[PDB]
Amino acid sequence: SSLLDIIYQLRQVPRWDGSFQFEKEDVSQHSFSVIAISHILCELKETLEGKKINKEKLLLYALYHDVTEVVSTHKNSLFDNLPITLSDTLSTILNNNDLEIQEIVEHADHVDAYCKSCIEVHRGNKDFISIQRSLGDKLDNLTKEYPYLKEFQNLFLKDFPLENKNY
Amino acid sequence: SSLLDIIYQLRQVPRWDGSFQFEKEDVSQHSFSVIAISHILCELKETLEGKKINKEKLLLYALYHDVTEVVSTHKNSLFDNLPITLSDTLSTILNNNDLEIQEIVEHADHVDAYCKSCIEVHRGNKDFISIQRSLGDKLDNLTKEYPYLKEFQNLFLKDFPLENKNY
Ligand SMILES: [Mg+2]
Ligand SMILES: [Mg+2]
Repeated sequence: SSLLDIIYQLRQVPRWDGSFQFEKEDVSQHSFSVIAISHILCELKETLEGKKINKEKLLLYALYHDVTEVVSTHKNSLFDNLPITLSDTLSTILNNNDLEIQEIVEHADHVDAYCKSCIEVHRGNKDFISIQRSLGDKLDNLTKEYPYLKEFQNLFLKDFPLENKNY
Repeated sequence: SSLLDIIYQLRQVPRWDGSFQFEKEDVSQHSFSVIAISHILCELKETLEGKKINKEKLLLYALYHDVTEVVSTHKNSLFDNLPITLSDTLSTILNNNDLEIQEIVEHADHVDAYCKSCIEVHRGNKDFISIQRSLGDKLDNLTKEYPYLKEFQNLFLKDFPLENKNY
């Protein structure tokens, strides 16, 4: 199985190609943030909409949401010699039809892109100012239709990144 | 809350300090791999030991297993303005007493360190040969006591990284 190789190969897939970055990020760093953001968004959505979401399937889907970018950058070798318990879980993630999980991860993906733009602008990267504005405007519109995104915005995105890191 | 800031700040925490690396890895890349390895190990352990493990708590624990390294490198600002649903989940991860989850993540942590050594040696880094041998010897001993680690070894660690990436 090439599954473990693909997990580490994601470090070789860059993002934001064509734009100058003070910090070049890869898909593994991006997917790490999307997992964490997906879980936070899901907890907020659970309380606001009065529900419980299966966070196992959500976190696993966010974990592999850009796994196809090892081929197409930014499916038969995965299951080779793979046991039935791993192939079933991998098939459920790869052939997901849970629209709510897809929506949360898509929102988390947009939040991460906006966070990346905030960090670059914070570093002094004027080339990301227009990217931050477009991603921020689209995010503001999403907060009008998804209350859990507005809650996330009020909790973290009002001062990001932190002025003084007092942990 | 500094939670989101800390998630991205983990990119600034290096690993393997004092050793030459062809690819300097950070804690976010490392934690991404540990999450994926923890889930794979858990599925194998479930089938071999005849059980079901709560993968939500496992994945979340692996997600934040090195979150304390934003201060100590390689707790009151986290809960500031944090809602009760997020503080409870964060407290459960930070104050975990599930010994099985801790053991799986500790094993996944050792597997990732060995995988990193394999990649560096594969790149041609002779300085990681002795590290790979020590990590490999300790892993071989663990396979004698934990059958799910031996299964993982047979599935992925016999040819890692892949000679020819045929995806
Ligand atoms: Mg993505
Ligand atoms: Mg670790």
